[PDB]
Amino acid sequence: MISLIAALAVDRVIGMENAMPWNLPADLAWFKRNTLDKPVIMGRHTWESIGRPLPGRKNIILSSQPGTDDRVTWVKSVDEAIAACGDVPEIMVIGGGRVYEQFLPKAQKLYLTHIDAEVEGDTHFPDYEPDDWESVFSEFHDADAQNSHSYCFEILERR
Ligand SMILES: NC(=O)C1=CN([C@@H]2O[C@H](COP(=O)(O)OP(=O)(O)OC[C@H]3O[C@@H](n4cnc5c(N)ncnc54)[C@H](OP(=O)(O)O)[C@@H]3O)[C@@H](O)[C@H]2O)C=CC1
Ligand SMILES: C[C@H]1CCc2c(N)nc(N)nc2C1
Ligand SMILES: [Ca+2]
Ligand SMILES: [Ca+2]
Ligand SMILES: [Cl-]
Repeated sequence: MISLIAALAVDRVIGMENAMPWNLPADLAWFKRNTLDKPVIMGRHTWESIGRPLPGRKNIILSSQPGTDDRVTWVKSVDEAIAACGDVPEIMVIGGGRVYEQFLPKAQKLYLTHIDAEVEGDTHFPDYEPDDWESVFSEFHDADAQNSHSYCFEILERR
């Protein structure tokens, strides 16, 4: 099973100048709980954006060029990335926009954080067909002293 996990601001904006411009510790905890002990696939720009390996997860980086860090696994295609995960119950695709576009048709599950934030970005999550996905989990949260926006954690399953 292939899953995508992403935090979406308004208009499906997911990034700006290689950053995710919002401060939501509750999203980092959600991201951590849903990806720990599962292989994570990311594009080279997301690898550079995160800046270091994610502990407790096999890190697989997509790049058309050779790798530049042996603390992680480097791959040159979507099928090679999936193969490098091995026989596991769930693969987590963690970004960015270009990597999401390629794995979306292969994915069975979406873990989305809908953030009520206005962000002028340069990266978007794919324009997924709403008819093809069913909501199986939704939990809304109002902003608090630690999280500057209201946000909703949603899990979608391919119909
Ligand atoms: N809000 C959220 O949940 C998240 C947001 N982001 C944001 O997304 C942005 C990064 O996204 P984006 O710019 O689209 O870049 P990506 O992170 O998707 O990386 C794209 C790079 O990955 C490599 N790649 C992708 N597909 C393949 C393939 N099939 N075969 C070989 N190599 C491949 C290429 O590297 P090369 O050029 O070396 O060939 C390409 O340039 C940042 O702003 C980041 O902050 C990222 C993760 C989560
Ligand atoms: C630290 C970043 C890493 C990538 C990521 C993602 N793919 N999905 C969600 N909901 N949050 C994050 C936080
Ligand atoms: Ca193979
Ligand atoms: Ca807001
Ligand atoms: Cl984490």
